[PDB]
Amino acid sequence: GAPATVTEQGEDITSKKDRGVLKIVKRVGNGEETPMIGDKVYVHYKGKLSNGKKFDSSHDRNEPFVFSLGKGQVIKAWDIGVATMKKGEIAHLLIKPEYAYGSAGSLPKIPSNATLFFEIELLDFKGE
Ligand SMILES: COc1cc2cc(OC)c1OCCn1cc(nn1)CCCOC(=O)[C@@H]1CCCCN1C(=O)[C@H]2C1CCCCC1
Repeated sequence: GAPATVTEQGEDITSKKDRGVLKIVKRVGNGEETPMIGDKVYVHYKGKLSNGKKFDSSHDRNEPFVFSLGKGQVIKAWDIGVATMKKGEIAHLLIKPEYAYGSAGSLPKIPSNATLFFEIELLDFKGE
């Protein structure tokens, strides 16, 4: 499935090159600009435990998910991964627990040492 393909073909986008955040561009976006720390970002996404076992979607609320990049308002993997994306891009991320919820997890929703998968569409980003 999509997670296993990311394992297979995904680029390591971590500074430490620890495969903690793996990325595949599924649909190439447009323009050269990728967002800066502080930018307001708008995405659609689907997320799940690599298991399959909890599934979450912005499309379940039929409205974009909005956050400020690089303030830890989202897990580390999003701050890293969304920063790499161009407007219109769809990316798959596969994320080791160190870049998500860690040994602690976020119980009961997310267990200890969970790997996460996301499909993210970067809709827009604007200056703060
Ligand atoms: C850990 O608590 C949640 C995680 C996720 C979804 C949750 O509810 C929809 C959720 O409940 C609390 C409410 N909340 C928080 C956030 N969004 N909603 C953004 C910040 C924390 O989330 C994140 O940083 C990441 C990236 C941005 C989208 C949400 N997300 C998640 O981790 C989802 C996970 C994804 C894996 C399957 C379960 C939900």
